[PDB]
Parts: sequence; C-alpha cells; structure tokens
Amino acid sequence: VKKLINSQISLLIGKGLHEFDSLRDPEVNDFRTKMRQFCEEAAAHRQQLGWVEWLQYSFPLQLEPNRALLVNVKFEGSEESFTFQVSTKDMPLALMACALRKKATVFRQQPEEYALQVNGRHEYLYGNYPLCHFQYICSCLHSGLTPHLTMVHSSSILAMRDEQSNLWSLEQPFSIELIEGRKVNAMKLVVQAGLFHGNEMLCKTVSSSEVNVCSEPVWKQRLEFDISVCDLPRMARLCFALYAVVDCPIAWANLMLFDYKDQLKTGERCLYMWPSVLLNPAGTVRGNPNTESAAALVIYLPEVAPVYFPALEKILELQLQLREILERELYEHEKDLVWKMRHEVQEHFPEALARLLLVTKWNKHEDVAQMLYLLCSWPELPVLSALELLDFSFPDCYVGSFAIKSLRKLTDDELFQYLLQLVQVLKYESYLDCELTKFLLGRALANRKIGHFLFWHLRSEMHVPSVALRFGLIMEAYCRGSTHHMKVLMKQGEALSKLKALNDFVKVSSQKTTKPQTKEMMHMCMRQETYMEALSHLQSPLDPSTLLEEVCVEQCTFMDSKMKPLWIMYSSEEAGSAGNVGIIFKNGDDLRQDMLTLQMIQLMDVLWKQEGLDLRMTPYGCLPTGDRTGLIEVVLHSDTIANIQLNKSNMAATAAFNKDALLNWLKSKNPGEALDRAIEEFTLSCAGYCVATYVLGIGDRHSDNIMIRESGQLFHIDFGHFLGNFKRVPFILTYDFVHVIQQGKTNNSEKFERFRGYCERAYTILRRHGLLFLHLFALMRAAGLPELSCSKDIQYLKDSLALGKTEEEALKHFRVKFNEALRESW
Ligand SMILES: CCn1ncc(-c2nc3c(O[C@H]4CCN(C(=O)C5CCOCC5)C4)ncnc3n2C)c1C
Repeated sequence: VKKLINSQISLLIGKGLHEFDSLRDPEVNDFRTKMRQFCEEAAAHRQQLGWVEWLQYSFPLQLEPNRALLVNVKFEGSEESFTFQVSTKDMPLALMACALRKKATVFRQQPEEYALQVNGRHEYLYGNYPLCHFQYICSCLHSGLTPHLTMVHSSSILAMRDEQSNLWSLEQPFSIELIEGRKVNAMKLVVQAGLFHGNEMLCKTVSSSEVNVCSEPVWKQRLEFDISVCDLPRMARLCFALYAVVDCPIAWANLMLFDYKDQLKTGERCLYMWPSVLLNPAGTVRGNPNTESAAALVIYLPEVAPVYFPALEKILELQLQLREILERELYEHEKDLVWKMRHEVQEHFPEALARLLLVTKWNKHEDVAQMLYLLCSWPELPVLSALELLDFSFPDCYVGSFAIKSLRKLTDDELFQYLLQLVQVLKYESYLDCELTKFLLGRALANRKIGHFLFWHLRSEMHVPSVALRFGLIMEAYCRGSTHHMKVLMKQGEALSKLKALNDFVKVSSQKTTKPQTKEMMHMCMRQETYMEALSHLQSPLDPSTLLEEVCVEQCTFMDSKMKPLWIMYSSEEAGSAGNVGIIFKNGDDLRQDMLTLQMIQLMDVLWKQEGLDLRMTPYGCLPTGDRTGLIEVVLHSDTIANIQLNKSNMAATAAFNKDALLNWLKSKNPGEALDRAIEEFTLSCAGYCVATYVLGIGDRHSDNIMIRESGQLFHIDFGHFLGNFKRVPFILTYDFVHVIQQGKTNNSEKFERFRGYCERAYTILRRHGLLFLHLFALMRAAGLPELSCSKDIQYLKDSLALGKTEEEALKHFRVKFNEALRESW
C-alpha cells in the first residue's frame, strides 16, 4: 500500500526514491519532509470542499476569452436521450431545468443539485455563464455538431471525491585556496574564478597560474578576491572555469558561498565539473552527478571565526525633475541619480523597482540593506511587473518572495498561460525549497489541470542531470499531494512506454519491408493484450479533458518522414464524434521549441480575442513528455496545401491552374453560401498566421508545412526553426492565398483592403503587449534551446515589433513590409 505508492512514484518519475536517500543530504531530507507535510495539508483541505468546488479542481471549466440551437441530453444511469432547442445566451440551469421537465413527463414525476457532464470527456458545464461561453458549446456552433450531455446528481460527484481520497564584523578580504583536481585534455591549464550576484560580478575575475597539460593537477594558491567578507550578499555565487592555453575550453563549476540554512560554507569542498561547448554564472549550483567520469575540484573556504546571514530585523534597522527623462541600460551619472532618489521611486514610481534594483551595489552591504528596507513596504506590482522580477538578474530571495506575493493574484488560466516559463525559472533557483516551488506546488494541488501540466513539464526533463533531482523531488511531493491523480498519470506513462517500443519496431521494419507490410505488422503488434490494455482508456497528455478511449487499430499508421511518427486514432461510444480524436507520437526530435511557438500563437489568439478580434487561429496541442519524445494533436478535417495542390485526378476540385486549386478545394468542402463563411474563415486565419510568423520569424515555409482546415481556416506546422534562425525573415503573402481572399477574382480591392486591415489591427494589438512577449521569452533563456540562447535572439522580437518606435512609425514601417510581400508575390 505505502510500498505500493512508493514503488509507483519511482516508476512514474523515472527515478528510485532510494536514489534521494543514497545522497543523505539534509537539504534533500528537509525538502522531502517540509513539502510532504505541505502537500498532505493541501490534500486535507481538498477532501472537505463542496461538490461544485471539487468540480472546479477536477474538471475546471473550459470557457472562451440571440440564436437558438439543437442540444441532446440524458441521465447517468439510463440511455434514454431527449433533444431540445435552446438559446446560446441560456444558462446551464435553464438547460438542466428542461432536462428535469422532460423526465417529469416520461418518468411521470431540484435543478441546482445536478451538473452537466460532456459525454465521453473530463469536462463539465456549470456556473453563471451563457452557453456560448463554453469551449464544447462554442466548438459545436462553428463546427455544426450537436452537444450531448449527461445529468450527474450532487451525490454522484461526492461519490468520486470520497473514492479519490488519499555578520558585519568580518572586514577581511574574501579569499579561497585552489588545492587539486583530475581531468583529460591535450599547452598549460588555467583556473579563472569570479564572484557574481545575478549576471553582474560582485568584484573582478581572478585567474590562477599556468600548470602543465599532463594533469591530475595541484595548485594550492590562496586566490584573494576584491570584496570584504561582510559585503557578501546572501545569494553570492562563486564560479570557476578550467581551460587549456598556449584558447581551449574544458569545463565549468559553480556554488553558493552561503548554505541553504543561511550559514557561510566552511572548509573543504569537492566540486564535480560540467563540460564547456568563457565563464558561466547561470549554470546550476550543484555538482555533476556523474561522480565517475566528471573532472573534480577540491577547494578550501577559510574558517572566518558559526556565522548565519542576519535576520530581517537586523537588515531593517540599517530633483525629481530630469529623473523621468531617462526612466523610459543607463550611464554611471544616471545610475547614481536613480540610487540617490530611491524613496520617491517607491512613493511615485513603484513599477520602476527593477531598474532601481539593477543600479544598487550588491558588492557593498550598505546599499543592499537600504534597498531591502524599501522592498519590505513596496506596493504590490501588477503581474507583468512580477514576471520581469523572476529573471536571473534578480537573484536576491526577498525580491523573489515579493514577486510571488504579486503573482499570487494570477488567475488559474493566466498561470496555465505562463506555467512553461515558471518551470524554466526553477532551473535558476539556488536552493530546493523556495517560494516559486511552494507556489507552483500549491496551485498544482488546487487545480488538477495545472497539476497535470506541471507534472509533464517536469517529467519531460528527467533525462537532464542538471535538474533530475530538483524535478524528481517536486514530482514526488505532487504525488504525495495527489495519490489518485498519480494513478491516472501512470496509465499515461505506460501508454507512452508502449508507444516508444511500437515506434522502434516501426523504425526498423520501414527500412527493410515496404510501407503496407510495416503497417499490417504495426497493427498486429498493437492487437496484443498489453498494447490494447495500455493504449486504451486514458486522459490525453495533450489535454486532461479529452479521453483517448478505444484505439481504432485499422486507422493507426505512421507518417512517411524520418523519425516515422506514429499516427494513433481513437473513438468513443459515449462522446460520439467528439470522441474521434487522434495523436502523433514523435521520437528523436526535441519538441520544446514547437511547444513555445504554439504557446506564443495561443497567447496572440488570446490577446486579440480580448480586444474583440477572433482570427480563427489553430494552436493545436504539442507536448514534450520525454527525451526527444512528445505528443502532437492530430488536427482533423484538414490537409496540406501540397496535397490540395496535387489537383488529384477526378476529385471534387479539378482545377486548370494551381492558383484556382486552393479555392476549388474550398468550394467542394463547403457547398452553397457555406463557401462565403469558409472564405471569411480563410482570410482572418491567413491574416493571423501572416502576423504571428512575421513577428516570431518563422522561416522555411512550403506547401507541405502549411495546412488548411475543411472549415476554411489556414494554419502552419513544423515550428522547429524560428526568430529568423532558418537552420531577418520577410513578410509572406502567397498568390494562391490573395486569390482566395479576393473571392477568386483578379481584382477585388474591397475584400483585399479589409484583409490588409486585419493584418494591421493584429500587428498593433501585439505591439501594445510587446513587453509580455519579451518577459515570457526572457525567462525561457533558462530552457537551453539552440535558437533562444542569447540577447541577439530576443533582439529579433524587439526589431520585429519595433518597441523602440511610436505606433505611427511602427505602423508606417509595417505598411511598407506588407507592400514589399504583396509586390514580391508575382
Ligand atoms: C512537430 C511536427 N508536427 N507538428 C504538427 C504536425 C502535424 N502534421 C499533421 C498532419 O499532417 C498530414 C500530412 C500527411 N499526413 C498523412 O499522410 C496522414 C494520412 C492518413 O493516415 C495518417 C497520416 C498527415 N495532419 C494533421 N495534423 C497534423 N499535425 C498536428 C507535425 C508532424
């Protein structure tokens, strides 16, 4: 039971719990105890919530950011369904009320006691919301499908809640002694050290002498730094870099001079180094776990006298004219100006806190103590301000603790929109228990959808040693917190476990035998008991509310590309057509870049919708779940503009010229005046994806990676190369699109200038929120993507949105780019 839950978590996280105990570190032991307690208290509250409050945890509503419609309804036990026609503006209780009135006539004799469950889905309909605000209903409007829902009584929800139960005196200069190590390289060796407190150095760099190449070396040199022992800030970071010289990089290593309990670190320390591709402060403050092959370094940290960092009480005891002109990087005369006027910054420019923190001297403990005094009575800044404060440039913990006080006011949906970045910031952390972790973990245990996504965001990075312990430990506390969801997640891992083995079997066979022979062999490998049991009946990792019930083996296949991605189709009896959903399993390519690009498109859709403009965007699911291994959501009822341009023999869209093909495919898929809606659908999405790709700098755009839905909506795929790193992009407007936009006419400036309008409106709304994009991409520098490595990459976004201009200039300049693509298009 306890052993059963323990051996489950080990299988689930992919690391044995004993592997934590083997280290015997009191931090890891303190983390595991302090968290377990926290998450168990979270689970205790969760068990005594109301039935409607449990639905908000387990099935959080899926809402969007007059004209009646057909609706199907039924009850939990029976299969007898009733069909209604009710308003888009009707509340779910008005619908529920009818469902009782129809049973009152057939069955022959209280709405608030029930909830509306979406058939064959982990989605419910409740609350004070008109039915056109739900995703499943709004989906059914556009798509023309019929909502089929089940009436679940309060006691039936409560039956689940029960079954889903578990000091300043040290003025001497700072110094350390570089003793000895052990490595392999072909010259002489040097050991450049250097202190830091974020990206900035606490003092100058101090390189060692030249020892020879043949080495298991010894130095024993007292390296003295240009900073006092009391001047050191609580989050002081000492880095090191080993390299050969006649340059030749070899390895790096870092550590916190203070321990986790606030005490200075003592005498001798062994530091196992990580390999290089000159100095790296961002790199983790934990030794290389490959204790064997990793080159080590023993160093001595002098005995200064027990010295803890001072408590807050001790830290608490210790013209406005040309001020604004600069406040909108800065010179030293300006930096001094900003530090001098720090009180009026709190009292009349609180949102400038970040620019003020960067001017303070962290290598002089007076300026630090004076800054921390202001921060204790600084007002709550908005969410965008707090996001700026979570970057690597503000390592101080009182800042971090403040940013979390500000972030606490995030909506469960905004948290989900930012969660990816919040996880990459966990890499920057110095100690295991922290606010961010405690916060994420608490939000995760109050929302099963956050719990789900946070879990896969951690699990997908376990193959990386820099974070294996950190994440493994976090996932463990989540599993202590949600013992029922843990089991739900194990079924997904085991599905993914089989999907891996199936894809290797698919990779070999496809080389040897032909495609159809590999296909019937894939189907046979699938028909087995283990595969049918493992790949069936599970919540989708791409979306916890979608249920991947029965696998339709006949339809499952694999795309003919390189990594042979598996196409896996499903179907549900209960959900009907809403259960017929597919997934794509890729193996051997990292999908974290695709996930970020899709997050950015999903944000752009949300920003535009929030300013009344729906461009009919398609931010389909993409989810890394392991080492070069994730899931992509099959977008159904769509084809590539390459397959449509094949102009296939005796089809419903036989066209004479390529330019007409696109439009002819639309005419066949949408008969009557449905075509007018499909062209309107095409036009907005076309305008949408033109702006998103321009801004995100997505290149290598060809007919085989631009799709189009049967509804008319245009959408892009393969987001492996962005920010103009093919693996400065121009604006794109293919002639075949301009034809469909212009209703198939050579001249239609009425419909074209409308389209141009959408591209301009969308471009500006993004520019307004250019900081949000900057602050989210700023935190992702922690991930370690090849194309989001440095400031030069971020710069692409600054220059694409032109944040260093006015709305006149930016739109004046953007109007030229559009014309330059319009002209280039034949
Ligand atoms: C990161 C890569 N990425 N991102 C989005 C995607 C991706 N490719 C998709 C696709 O591609 C078509 C293109 C060829 N094809 C087939 O031949 C099918 C024929 C019938 O049996 C099933 C296969 C499927 N169709 C639908 N959704 C897709 N998605 C999300 C991909 C692959």
